[PDB]
Parts: sequence; C-alpha cells; structure tokens
Amino acid sequence: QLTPTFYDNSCPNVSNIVRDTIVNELRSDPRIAASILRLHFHDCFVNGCDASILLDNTTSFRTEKDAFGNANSARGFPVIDRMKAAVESACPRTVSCADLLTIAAQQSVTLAGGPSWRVPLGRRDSLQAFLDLANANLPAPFFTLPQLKDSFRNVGLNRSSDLVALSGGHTFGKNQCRFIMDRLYNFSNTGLPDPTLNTTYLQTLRGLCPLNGNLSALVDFDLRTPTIFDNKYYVNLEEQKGLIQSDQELFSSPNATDTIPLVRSFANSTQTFFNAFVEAMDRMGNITPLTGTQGQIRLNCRVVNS
Ligand code: HEM
Ligand SMILES: [Ca+2]
Ligand SMILES: [Ca+2]
Repeated sequence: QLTPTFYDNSCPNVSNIVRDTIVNELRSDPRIAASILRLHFHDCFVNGCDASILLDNTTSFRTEKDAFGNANSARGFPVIDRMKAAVESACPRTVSCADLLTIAAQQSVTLAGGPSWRVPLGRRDSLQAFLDLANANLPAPFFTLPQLKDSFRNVGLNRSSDLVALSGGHTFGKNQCRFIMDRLYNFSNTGLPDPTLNTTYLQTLRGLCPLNGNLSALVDFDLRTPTIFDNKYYVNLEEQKGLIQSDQELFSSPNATDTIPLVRSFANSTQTFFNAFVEAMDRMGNITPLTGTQGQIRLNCRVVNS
C-alpha cells in the first residue's frame, strides 16, 4: 500500500529538494511546472507510475520518448536528472525515480498556484520501457469523448470525474499548432472549422496558427491564465474556448451528459476543482505501481541499475 509518509525517516527532505529544484528552473523556464506534471501523467498511463518513461534507448527495448505522444513534445528530462542527483546526494539509493516524478508533479502544481497535498509514496522503478504500450495507451487530442473515456478506463480510471478533473492539467502549459489545425481549417473532412470552437477565439487561433504555417509554434492551453494552475480551464470550456478537441468535448460532446455537470461544478468553484484534482491525481498515481521488493530504486533515472 502506498503511503504519504514513506520517506519521513529515510529522506525527510526529499519534497523540499524537489521543490527547490523546480523553483530554480522556473526562473529560466516558466513552462517547466507544466512539463513535469505531464511527464507524471504519461508515466502513469503506461504500465503505471514506474518511471518507465524516463528510460533511454537500449538494444533490447525502445524508449517511450519516441512514442507519438512523447516525441518532440515531452520535455524536462534534464530537470528530473538534476533533482534526482540532488536527492541521491542527500539520501543515497533511497528515493525511486517513480516517486521522485510523482512528488515533482505535485510540487509543480502547488508552485503554479494549485492545491498542496502529500502524495502517496512507495513506488519502485521499472526494469524496462514500453514504447508500444505508450503508443497504444496515451490519449490523443483528436480523440472523441468516448475514446477519451476508453483511454482512461483502459489504465484503471473508470470515473468521469477522473477524466474531467485531470484534464484540468491544461489550465497551464503549451500546445503545438499541429494539434489544432484541423479544428481551425478542416475538421473531420468537412472543409470547415470545428463548430464547437468559439468563432472569435477561432480568429485568434488562426492568427497564431495560419494554414501552411509553422506547425511547431506553441499556443497557450488556457487563454485566461496561461501559467497559473486554477479552474479557469473550465470557464473556457463553458464559452467554447477549450483549445484542443479533447478539451472542448468534455463540454460539447453528444456523449457529455455526465461530464457537463462536472465541468460546470469545477468552473463554479475552485475548491470543488482542487479537491477533485487531488482525488484524481492520487488515483492516477495509484495505477499499477511496483512496490516492496519489486523493481528497483534506480540510481540514474535514464538507465536500469546494473
Ligand atoms: C484527456 C486526454 C489528454 C490529451 C488528449 C492530452 C493532450 C495533450 C497535448 C496534445 C499536449 C500538447 C503537446 C505539445 O504540443 O507538445 C498536451 C500538453 C499538456 N498536457 Fe495534456 N492531454 C490529456 C490529458 C492530460 C492530463 C491528465 C494531464 C495531467 C494531469 C495533462 C497535462 C498537460 C500539460 C500540463 C501539458 C503542457 C506541457 C508543456 O507545456 O510542456 N494532460 N496534452
Ligand atoms: Ca510508466
Ligand atoms: Ca490557468
């Protein structure tokens, strides 16, 4: 069983070391908090939160970093290396990369203005990476609501609250133009923009992502508060201003009878959202963890111990 007090004796300063690292990095890279939270999400959705995503290539298995959902998208790996080295210095061979990334995600959310809580700990590190599983399990921005629900249920999150609350991770961070081009110019081969995208916002996004323009150009997920972790993400959805298809579908999909009330509840109360986010975050962090003597306490998050 995972427990928040796992390192209270062996490494009481772990959370503070992680926090210090992120604070330092945020000065030169204001996007790092968002990037780190996403790394935890992509770790947990592939064989559970086992730091499998942090492993680099080997001749026996491919890295998840080359998965369609990670390649030229996932970032912040050097920052994780930095905090790992710092923690290893303070507490040698004690904190797993899986737990380190979980704490990093929570601290990132808190630093960006989100809720503060102690995450369950005790996870251990994988002995391999899963590229095929990552390609199959990570959801995509073009997924319909039923597909999004399927993707979450596939890894163990059955609740619509899990989906709606965790999607709130898009209250900050960046998104490449490539992922919304269809919504802006030719959605579902209709030759027209996605009708669920506010027409005023449509104009703005078209200006940032012109047809035949730089597809790697970055756009803010939350037009209200781009770098602050708050419930503004849901207020946007209510106004048809969700950035990607998967965001807006939570409010506009024909299958959103169960998600619409959740979107409204989170937009109406920061407390309601934050409570649900913590609840969902801990549920995601509890996905098929390796515990006890299973797996290892990786010394270098990029490679399995030898
Ligand atoms: C529900 C399905 C989801 C889909 C389809 C999805 C899709 C995406 C896409 C397309 C990007 C842009 C990547 C890029 O342009 O490089 C992204 C970024 C991001 N996502 Fe999600 N996401 C989902 C759920 C989540 C969840 C559950 C979290 C975390 C709790 C999360 C946190 C983030 C953050 C913070 C970023 C910004 C990262 C950065 O700026 O470096 N996402 N997501
Ligand atoms: Ca994983
Ligand atoms: Ca925000």
